[PDB]
Amino acid sequence: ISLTSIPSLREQQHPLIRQLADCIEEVWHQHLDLSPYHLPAELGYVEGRLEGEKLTIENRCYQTPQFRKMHLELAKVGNMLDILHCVMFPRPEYDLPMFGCDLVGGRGQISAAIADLSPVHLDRTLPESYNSALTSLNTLNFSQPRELPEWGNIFSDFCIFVRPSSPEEEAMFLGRVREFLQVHCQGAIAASPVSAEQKQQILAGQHNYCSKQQQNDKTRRVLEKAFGVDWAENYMTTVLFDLPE
Repeated sequence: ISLTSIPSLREQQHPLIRQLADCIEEVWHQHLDLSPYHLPAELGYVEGRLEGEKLTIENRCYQTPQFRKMHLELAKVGNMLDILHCVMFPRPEYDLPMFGCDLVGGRGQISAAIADLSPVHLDRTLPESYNSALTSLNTLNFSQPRELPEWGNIFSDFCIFVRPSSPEEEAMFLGRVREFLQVHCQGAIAASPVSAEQKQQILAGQHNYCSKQQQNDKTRRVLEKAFGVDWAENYMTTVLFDLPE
């Protein structure tokens, strides 16, 4: 209604987080036709406290003709915790996978980095064009991979889940996230809407992805500790992993 600009949280964050945020937004802008997507005013920028430390959450969302919602979340808890979270939710008329990536860190280290193009079918197949493109990519040599949890059958075979040990690995990870985004943007630009029947299915796959993510994302615990259980529940179901209707 009346707005002030302040600098982005990403300036106070681990450099890989800043670089990824800038990179995600740069690819979005370059390939897609972005409009604002509005969250309730109260939720674009969130301040709280946790063990005396300042908690900050900065949310940025967009939409396109192909994407219902493109969400970039940055969070910071004093200097104990840095988080980047990113999800792209296609419109269910489009046979597109779900792009997601997460970075968790604190203290000049990163403990967890994940990136995927997660399938919208239960069989776990991606479209053909994605398969060729992703398989064509140089296979990357990560030293400290991590095992997906058993609720993680929502992820594709290309999913990357690592703890980056060096800045070489950090750069490898960032490079790969970028490749995923480029392939995904090309995918989106080439997609035609499907029949009202296939859209019913696309809508099941997304529903599956979002419920599994709600049930299991770990930011929940952080949010509960900051704001209580209901606030955290509401945030999980209406901001982070909202059901496609």
